[PDB]
Amino acid sequence: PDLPKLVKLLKSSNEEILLKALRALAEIASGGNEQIQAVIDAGALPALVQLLSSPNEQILQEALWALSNIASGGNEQIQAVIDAGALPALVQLLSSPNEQILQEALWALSNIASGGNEQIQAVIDAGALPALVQLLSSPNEQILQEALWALSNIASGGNEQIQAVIDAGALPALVQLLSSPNEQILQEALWALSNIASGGNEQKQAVKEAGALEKLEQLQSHENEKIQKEAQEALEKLQ
Repeated sequence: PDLPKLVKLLKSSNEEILLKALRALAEIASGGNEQIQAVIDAGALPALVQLLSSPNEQILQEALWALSNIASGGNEQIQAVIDAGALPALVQLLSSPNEQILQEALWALSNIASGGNEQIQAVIDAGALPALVQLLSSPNEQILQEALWALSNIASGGNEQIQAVIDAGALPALVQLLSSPNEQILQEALWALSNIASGGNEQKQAVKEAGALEKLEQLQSHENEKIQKEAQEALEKLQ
């Protein structure tokens, strides 16, 4: 196969040869879950990461594309990326001026964040809990959206898991963002809270402290039918 032979370029200096072998891994990365595993062993996980710290936008834009695909693999596959050193790197991209870089960089993070329990706990320990919370209060809606993926994903498991998001300070963050004239956010925010308020007596009470108690009550009389149902079902859970 041309898996390793293609990776060698990533290390090479020749730009023409590097770039040419910077998109390939991508097209192949998104060739199916089973294919995602082939890329890992191939030795592209680290190679791509190294590109994260590159000036050339064309290079980064690609590095994130290929990395994102692999990040959208299976539970085990995703772990491979976490055990490569792309965690303390991809996150750094979040704090970038370029819109494209931050855009793709976020996608890769969201894809990974959407892992299993053990996988999620790994992200929390890394220290990306608060770092994401701050993003919630950003002007660029594009970044704000993806920012919800991670948070939500993190609170998509056992009660304890959901706690990691509460301790960070998502309770209030969601309560504020909830008050937005945007429909994309009005739903996203809810998707998170609703998930956090789906635990036990300890998890529920934690939500009451937030403030959604109102945002959920007001939604009861919303235009959208689906949103009206989710709000009602979510409210009853609190009571």
